[PDB]
Amino acid sequence: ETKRQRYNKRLHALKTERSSWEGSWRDISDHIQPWRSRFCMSDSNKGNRHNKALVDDTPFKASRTLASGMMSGLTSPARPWFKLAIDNPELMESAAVKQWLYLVTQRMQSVMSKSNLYNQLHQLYGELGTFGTSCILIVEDKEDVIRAIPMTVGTYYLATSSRGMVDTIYREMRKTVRQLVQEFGLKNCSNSVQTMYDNDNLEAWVEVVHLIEPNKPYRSVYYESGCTEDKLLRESGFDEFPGVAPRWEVLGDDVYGYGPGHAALGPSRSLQVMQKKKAQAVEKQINPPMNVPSSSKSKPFSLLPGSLNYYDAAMGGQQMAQPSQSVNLNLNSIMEDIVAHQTSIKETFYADLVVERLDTEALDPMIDRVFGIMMRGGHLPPPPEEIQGVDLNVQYISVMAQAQKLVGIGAIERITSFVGNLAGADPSALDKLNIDQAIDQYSNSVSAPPDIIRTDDEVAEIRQARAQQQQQAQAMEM
Repeated sequence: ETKRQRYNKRLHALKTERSSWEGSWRDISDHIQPWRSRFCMSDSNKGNRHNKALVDDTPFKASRTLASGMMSGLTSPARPWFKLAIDNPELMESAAVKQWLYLVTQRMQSVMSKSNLYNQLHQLYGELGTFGTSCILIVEDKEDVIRAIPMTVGTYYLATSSRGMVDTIYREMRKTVRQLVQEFGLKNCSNSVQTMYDNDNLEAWVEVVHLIEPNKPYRSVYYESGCTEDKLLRESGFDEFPGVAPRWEVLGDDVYGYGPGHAALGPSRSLQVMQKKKAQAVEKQINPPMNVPSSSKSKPFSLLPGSLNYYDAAMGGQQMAQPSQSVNLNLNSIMEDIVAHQTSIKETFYADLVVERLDTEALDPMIDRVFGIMMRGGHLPPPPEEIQGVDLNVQYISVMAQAQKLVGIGAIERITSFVGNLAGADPSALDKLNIDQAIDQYSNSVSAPPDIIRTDDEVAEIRQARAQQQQQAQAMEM
């Protein structure tokens, strides 16, 4: 058996496993976000996607608001959203290590700034809030160090490792011949793609399956499903898992997780039906059917505004048109339930205002993936020899491992005030200050550049010079 047969078998297994979620995903797309999921393959780039079941788009606005709020809260494009750490404090106490950490912080942040990673973080958050499971890929690039590969729900398949993390990724992408020759090279393509290229059929589509699995620890494989030739497209290897696969909530030992879209699917459908019914009722109200009586001699253009009709006064019948049906409807009752359902849908998506979960799967391997790439491209200056290839740890200033730094400041401020307050009653109270050390504690907390804080040698030298400067003149005064 060749590798291609193994890949196809695993793809089929993943497909028959994922078959059970597609109905719910399609319902979510139809009734919450009908521009996201694209299970249909040939639909690629066929832009019709008419709003099919969403008369009232309140769930759509709610999901979008949730995505924007999560972006702003956690990884807002206002620059600071993370700080980098290493798992030994004594090395951190060295000025060189601190300066290198700040340098790698600046380089990381600038590089991710130049990249389009924030766009795909936006898309990831939106689709994760909507469908409950989303993923993006990060790969090296020339015009930019880190590039972000986006995929929408339905076009990719997932599997989880024994650790519970997502480790296997399959996806189907439709690419044109020109893209194939651009990214793989002509000589790696099959006979069909080659002969289409020589015929200058650049824009013709072709199915290609892209797959990431653990073994480099992770191997990448591309191949053309349509061209049954056993030759591969491209195989490579990854050191850290490139996939960013956050799941709102997982029941357990599952590969996809239900999200707020699942909870709001039902109420969305109920609200759509209620809106349709109310619209029908109002149409009945404002354009009722007309029962024009006989003996009115009503020519077709007799009910036109401004027209004057002349009727016999002898016939005492009701010479005046009347509505066809008696409707004494009240909109207050139905509108109450409509507003209640709207509010429930908004509160389902936190529109009035798991979040920490994105730290460990939506940010932890994203930073780890971008970590080695820039290092592979030497985008970071070499680290001090106190550390050797250490897989560095991340602190998320937005919400993670951040408050105690501020809390430590509060403890320091009260302690410094304590020594400060009795400084006005006893100078000897300042003896217990450890000033030379008090700067280090506050520094590590406020997240300031380490070049602000002078090293131990620098302080000693100036103090040594100061004492020598004072002693020399005082000795002559002696």
